[PDB]
Amino acid sequence: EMSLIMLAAGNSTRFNTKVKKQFLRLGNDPLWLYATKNLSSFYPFKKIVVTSSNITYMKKFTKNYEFIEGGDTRAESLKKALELIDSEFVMVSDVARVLVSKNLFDRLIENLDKADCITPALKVADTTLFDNEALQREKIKLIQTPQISKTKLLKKALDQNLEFTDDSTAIAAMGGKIWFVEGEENARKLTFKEDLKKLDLPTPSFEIFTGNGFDVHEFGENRPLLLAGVQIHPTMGLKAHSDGDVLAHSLTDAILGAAGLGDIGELYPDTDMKFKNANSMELLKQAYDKVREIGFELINIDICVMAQSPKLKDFKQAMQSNIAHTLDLDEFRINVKATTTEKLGFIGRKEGMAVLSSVNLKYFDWTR
Amino acid sequence: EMSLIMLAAGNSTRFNTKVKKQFLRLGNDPLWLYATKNLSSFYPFKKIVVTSSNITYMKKFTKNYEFIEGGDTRAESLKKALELIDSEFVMVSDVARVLVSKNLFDRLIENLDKADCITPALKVADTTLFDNEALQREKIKLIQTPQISKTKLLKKALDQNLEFTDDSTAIAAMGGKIWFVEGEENARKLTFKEDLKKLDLPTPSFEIFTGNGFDVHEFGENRPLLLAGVQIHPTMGLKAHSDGDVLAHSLTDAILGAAGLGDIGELYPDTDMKFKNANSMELLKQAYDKVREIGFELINIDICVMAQSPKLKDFKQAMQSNIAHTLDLDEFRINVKATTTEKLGFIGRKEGMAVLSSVNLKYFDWTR
Amino acid sequence: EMSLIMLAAGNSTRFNTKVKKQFLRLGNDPLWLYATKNLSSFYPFKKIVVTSSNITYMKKFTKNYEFIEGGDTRAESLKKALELIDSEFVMVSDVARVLVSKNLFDRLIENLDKADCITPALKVADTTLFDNEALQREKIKLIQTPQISKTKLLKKALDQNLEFTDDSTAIAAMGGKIWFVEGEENARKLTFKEDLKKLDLPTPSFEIFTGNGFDVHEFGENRPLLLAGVQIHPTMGLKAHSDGDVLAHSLTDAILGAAGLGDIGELYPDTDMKFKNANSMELLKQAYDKVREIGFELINIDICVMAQSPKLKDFKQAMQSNIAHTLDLDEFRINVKATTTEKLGFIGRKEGMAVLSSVNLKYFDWTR
Amino acid sequence: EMSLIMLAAGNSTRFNTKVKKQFLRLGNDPLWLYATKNLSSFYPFKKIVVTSSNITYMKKFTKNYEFIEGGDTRAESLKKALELIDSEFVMVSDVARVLVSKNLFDRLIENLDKADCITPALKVADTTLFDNEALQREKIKLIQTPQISKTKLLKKALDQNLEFTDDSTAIAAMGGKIWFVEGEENARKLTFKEDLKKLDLPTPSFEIFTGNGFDVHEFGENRPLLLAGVQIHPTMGLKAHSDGDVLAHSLTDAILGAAGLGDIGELYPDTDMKFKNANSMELLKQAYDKVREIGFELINIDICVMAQSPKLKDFKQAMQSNIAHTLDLDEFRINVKATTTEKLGFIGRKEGMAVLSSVNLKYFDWTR
Ligand SMILES: Nc1ccn([C@@H]2O[C@H](COP(=O)(O)O)[C@@H](O)[C@H]2O)c(=O)n1
Ligand SMILES: Nc1ccn([C@@H]2O[C@H](COP(=O)(O)O)[C@@H](O)[C@H]2O)c(=O)n1
Ligand SMILES: Nc1ccn([C@@H]2O[C@H](COP(=O)(O)O)[C@@H](O)[C@H]2O)c(=O)n1
Ligand SMILES: Nc1ccn([C@@H]2O[C@H](COP(=O)(O)O)[C@@H](O)[C@H]2O)c(=O)n1
Ligand SMILES: Nc1ccn([C@@H]2O[C@H](COP(=O)(O)O)[C@@H](O)[C@H]2O)c(=O)n1
Ligand SMILES: Nc1ccn([C@@H]2O[C@H](COP(=O)(O)O)[C@@H](O)[C@H]2O)c(=O)n1
Ligand SMILES: Nc1ccn([C@@H]2O[C@H](COP(=O)(O)O)[C@@H](O)[C@H]2O)c(=O)n1
Ligand SMILES: Nc1ccn([C@@H]2O[C@H](COP(=O)(O)O)[C@@H](O)[C@H]2O)c(=O)n1
Ligand SMILES: CC(C)=CCC/C(C)=C/COP(=O)(O)OP(=O)(O)O
Ligand SMILES: [Zn+2]
Ligand SMILES: [Zn+2]
Ligand SMILES: [Zn+2]
Ligand SMILES: [Zn+2]
Repeated sequence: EMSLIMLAAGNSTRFNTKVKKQFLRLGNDPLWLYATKNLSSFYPFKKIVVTSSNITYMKKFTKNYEFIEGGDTRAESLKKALELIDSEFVMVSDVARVLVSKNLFDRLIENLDKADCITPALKVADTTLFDNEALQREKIKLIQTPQISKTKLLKKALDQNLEFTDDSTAIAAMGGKIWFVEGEENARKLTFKEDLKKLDLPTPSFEIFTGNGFDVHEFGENRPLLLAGVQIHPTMGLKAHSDGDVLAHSLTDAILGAAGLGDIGELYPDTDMKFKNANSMELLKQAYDKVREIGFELINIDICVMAQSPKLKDFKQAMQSNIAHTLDLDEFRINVKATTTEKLGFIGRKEGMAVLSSVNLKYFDWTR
Repeated sequence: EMSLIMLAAGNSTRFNTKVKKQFLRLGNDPLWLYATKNLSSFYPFKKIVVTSSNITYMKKFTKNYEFIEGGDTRAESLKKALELIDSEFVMVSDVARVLVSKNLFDRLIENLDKADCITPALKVADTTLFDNEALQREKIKLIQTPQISKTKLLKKALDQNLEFTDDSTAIAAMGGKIWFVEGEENARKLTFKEDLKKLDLPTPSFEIFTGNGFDVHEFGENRPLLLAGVQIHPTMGLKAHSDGDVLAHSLTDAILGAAGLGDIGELYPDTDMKFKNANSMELLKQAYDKVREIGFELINIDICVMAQSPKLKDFKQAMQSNIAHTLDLDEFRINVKATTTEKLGFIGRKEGMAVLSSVNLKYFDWTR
Repeated sequence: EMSLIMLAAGNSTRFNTKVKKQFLRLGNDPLWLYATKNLSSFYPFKKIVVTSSNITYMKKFTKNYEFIEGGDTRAESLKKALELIDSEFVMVSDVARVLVSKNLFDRLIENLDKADCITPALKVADTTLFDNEALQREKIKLIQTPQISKTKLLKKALDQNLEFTDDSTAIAAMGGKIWFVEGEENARKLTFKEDLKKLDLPTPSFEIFTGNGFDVHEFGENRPLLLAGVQIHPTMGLKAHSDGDVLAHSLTDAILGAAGLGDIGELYPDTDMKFKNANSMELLKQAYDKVREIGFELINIDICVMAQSPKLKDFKQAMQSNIAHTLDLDEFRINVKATTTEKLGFIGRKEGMAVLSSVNLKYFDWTR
Repeated sequence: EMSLIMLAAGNSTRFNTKVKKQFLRLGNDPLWLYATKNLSSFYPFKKIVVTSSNITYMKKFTKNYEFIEGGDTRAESLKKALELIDSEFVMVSDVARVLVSKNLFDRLIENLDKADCITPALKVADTTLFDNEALQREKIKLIQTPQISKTKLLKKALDQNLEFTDDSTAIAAMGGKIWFVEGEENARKLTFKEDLKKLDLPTPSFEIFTGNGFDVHEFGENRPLLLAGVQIHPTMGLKAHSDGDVLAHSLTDAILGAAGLGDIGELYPDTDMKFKNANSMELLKQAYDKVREIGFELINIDICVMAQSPKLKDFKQAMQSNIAHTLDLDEFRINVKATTTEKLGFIGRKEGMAVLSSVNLKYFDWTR
């Protein structure tokens, strides 16, 4: 009997960009789940645990695994996770190590009894420099994952010290015995931008996601009217909680809703007002930065500004242009339309204005 | 002179799932039309007739063929269809037999005069058991399609008896003579889930379909407020015709509209009220079940609830969660936003509430 | 030192259809930019100039190149463009010549000094007929592109005469010396429909574009009510500026907005009224004709007609059918829903009606 | 009723190298037969005639076609060939035009009655120069093949004049009417080295051919002993008919025998002695030049020199080296062994010496 831990928590700008690597799309599945799915196919684990910096989101993708909140470091994470494990044995692995082959798994498990922790390793044939200083290459081992370990010893191995980079050194530094099985190129750890092209990773699925956004604001506030952060009119201002950009909030909602990241108020509520100031376009940027973190990319934006006045004709290239700049996309993907309601309803009576945004999101093309 | 009948009517849960197999997408075309297109390329038929359990829908896909309503059985269907045929000869084929090669067609037609009905057949080299009891394998024939038959004889062959599974046995059981041309693996009949991977079928096109949905309901009804079938508030009910779920009807429309299946009222009208009760979420399920039958699958849902009150914040994970369950999709594909209209208009005055749904549908990935 | 001119202006129905060929999608990039990108990768040009019949649109795709308005002919265009060039040398090329290989470029530039203009050429081994009359095939040269020319001489070569088809004959007809480097099949000029399948062109990207459309019209005009150009009711007309088709204008906006071509008023404004008459469905056709010109194609239309009356039930197949005909798409891609607002708001009070359109556009599949 | 002529005669160093292009291997078949096979699949021709500069060789490849000896020119060839044709119609084609598609054939034959000769043609979109001088490109036609012609008129069309490059101009120059069907890129004429990579030609089959060679010469001739044209010994000469190189003749036979080109005496007989002089290595070169002409290339040579004396040890790198140079191959492909017969038999008694050559030939890799 043996359980599995997938360590998928933390986050750092090594690989990273604006997009977390556990959230890269390989097929329909995000990396973290792709990896967990792959390992989980190999063996009936008594329990599967996944460490996370994003439990609530992660959870919306499956019901199969127990999720435990990550720690400050890999070991910290792993300790926390082990406390949920009662099987005699445990197999721990990095999600970043996506394409671990069944072959290698069989090699690990066929040596289950020889020592206290079992590990893939590879030799090094190149001149190795530790700090611009030569090292005897034959004595080097590159250590991979998964690693199978006796639960009881691993829990104890991490009672005090939490600086260990892998299970093997942890078990080792407590007197335990280590068994080195030959590793493989498929077990590489996705750490740098450059690594992506070095792995036979499935390119992301072609699904496109839609989002809508609707927002209303009351007229009659003596300040400038800002839409997509372009100044439309010096006094015909909107009675808002921020700088009053109905366009920008409408669009924000649409971008969020497409990513299943709620709506604008779940992020930037009217109750707390460090948002009193609020440059809405910046709030929009930040909204998109969240969508980008979970592996999404805007295809296009279509906006429809419902307002009886003022005539937004002259300002429409300026609005499209500013969105493009803020959200960092080519100008052609942005389109701002406008319409009166022919004097009908609150919009037509001039009580306020509304904006209707429409968006499509694709999964980030990580093939550069 | 020779006409063509494509038998594409009926329906049964042999292959089936929630999706009719004539509606599977192979390229841009649904199976039934893909198959009819393929056969129709091979020969200038005087008339092409397609039997259907879905004329009105089927018709929206071409203007080339005459459609006749199907019968209770294959023969029943075929009789009905022959009554539209005046050419001396007729070629009948199952749509389910998609990839019939030009080669085999040439073999059929090059033997047009030798007998009364001409048919593909294959021998069997395996031990064959009729009812767990061995049968002399050499005496067996697996009969395929198309089959060319002399119209006059086929019409007569089906005057009384309608139990016949293919044209050959029908012509045969009336004294007529049958000619067996060698069949092929491409002429296989798509009957079971498992068959799909046994055929070199073109994978479905990557087109995504959009849908919008808008619905309004009046406030002031002393009962609970249900949205996506989650109870929001015990008394602030909506004045509806059913349980009053504006969300669920708005979403229903969007799912229907994306599939070109009309709107909610074309299915579930306010006139007839066996819908007086009406659990709207179940009506939604049923709506989706129609969309699924014609080869579609939801990518994502984005909903925007326009309501001045109550504050739906606390209930948004519960709404998303319930939709996911009802429509049987992963939770991450559902997003429910909400907005007041800042006291403006009927929504803002609290007269009623509106919901705006946005959806994308992809063609069903039948590669499992 | 050497600058680059990409000639991408003009337009004619040689290749053409309803779609301009510089706007065909090869990867994410339109042809003109794909081609300019390819050449621009080969050498650090001091200045890159692109000639255009569409500057404003073209500009929304990059910030890298200087765009100058095209002339009536290729030479006219080229003269205009040279006036922006101060480098000693210039390389001119047709955008239509998309896949020009690095190899051939190296051949051009490695012969930079031998003469006044350097050009790819190919021999002809077939019987050649000039006007059904045989010509000595060995004496023929098919002239390609790019061509490198000494700026000063090319400017002068086009001072008077502007009938020249390529740089070489222009330089030649002024006494200058021409150097013929062997051309290639990749440097072919995309001129006819048939040429597409003769080039290894990257198929278009799979991105889908969304568009929304909203339009309102006031009731109480004694004439017929036209929606999608189907007559709904003989007297319950809308107070419009044209024939009053709210559906058709709503849809027009959506189709435009998806293509980033603004909104309906940017095309067909209420100020000028040669649109007084206005058959809106024809205006819609024309709108789509613009979207088609820039490489887009409708996947589907979903429309939601907000109107308290009249009951549009009986007319919904007729509306879908008429749109299909006007926009020239299969009937199944069109869906018209309708909803009252349960007597609430201006719509529900019967003051006017609104329509909400939703659309998805894909890039034109030029593989036929 | 219609017959086919494949013109495969003549030869020139346009494409050519050391290898005739009708003899290039595409699959197992040489080009000429590959092409004839392709056209012959398309239609039951009453008679198939192939013109040849190599009847006797050509004949060893099939029994299906009538072969007639070629003329000095293409027309000369074609006249000669027509005299074997009695069908009303004839289709003539260049073998060099290998991959003519069924599609295009159907286009030719579906216009069989409209005029006197029917021909594929393509337009030209490039600037065309006739003798460095511009020509109105729209008036140009590139003429392809096949061409269908009325036999009677074609025979007459070539009664006097034989300078015509294709059937169309010949029929035309006699008043007959010409019909131009659109041609294709697959109908290109393989004329230049460079053309090969422009056609989707099947790469040659992987068959290897073996050859053996045995030759004996009597000792006791007061001159130098030459083997592979290296001087072995100043006086121990062989009593030959030429310079006496037993090695070189043995190897010649082996190279010929592998190519089914007979033996050395069929080329260079002892009766005629302009071979009295005879530098055998040059005769060997020439032998290989024949093998090269019919599409073959040496993989390796293994030679075994049976001689009781002299000891050839010191001269074996020099022999291998000289063969390599003569036959123009890398040195590693040549190996010369030697053996006495331990004083037994004529060899061992020193009456003469024998040489046994072994060779493998592959088909020329025309992919450069
Ligand atoms: N605090 C941390 C740090 C890393 N990890 C995971 O451990 C694996 C290996 O860690 P590093 O990539 O940081 O070396 C990664 O897949 C990462 O997601 C974790 O679960 N908790
Ligand atoms: N009925 C409503 C209206 C608004 N809200 C929330 O309040 C936020 C701010 O709403 P307004 O912009 O309409 O003031 C929204 O983003 C939404 O999260 C809600 O939860 N229920
Ligand atoms: N009542 C029926 C039953 C079957 N059929 C068609 O006949 C073909 C063969 O029938 P079975 O698959 O039911 O044997 C199928 O393509 C099916 O669509 C029909 O047109 N009408
Ligand atoms: N103007 C209208 C309004 C509604 N309807 C139909 O009536 C149905 C119910 O509409 P309400 O939900 O607006 O009462 C809709 O689904 C639509 O089919 C219509 O056909 N014409
Ligand atoms: N007036 C014109 C005509 C053609 N051109 C460009 O010159 C190139 C070659 O011209 P033609 O295709 O018209 O021969 C094309 O890529 C076309 O876009 C231009 O830039 N201005
Ligand atoms: N506030 C507004 C309202 C309308 N417009 C423009 O006026 C045009 C006609 O608007 P109506 O249909 O609302 O009269 C729209 O297409 C839009 O270009 C605008 O520029 N600013
Ligand atoms: N004397 C000749 C010259 C050419 N030909 C054939 O005619 C075809 C076209 O001729 P050219 O390639 O010489 O133009 C070639 O396939 C060539 O083999 C012939 O059969 N007799
Ligand atoms: N004429 C000869 C005969 C033999 N030899 C060499 O002497 C070796 C032994 O030859 P026997 O086996 O014929 O005695 C051969 O392998 C060959 O290298 C030679 O170099 N010249
Ligand atoms: C698709 C969408 C969101 C359409 C909005 C159009 C609409 C129903 C306006 C209501 O009018 P109103 O509330 O301003 O009328 P009044 O305030 O006079 O009652
Ligand atoms: Zn707001
Ligand atoms: Zn409702
Ligand atoms: Zn309008
Ligand atoms: Zn000899």
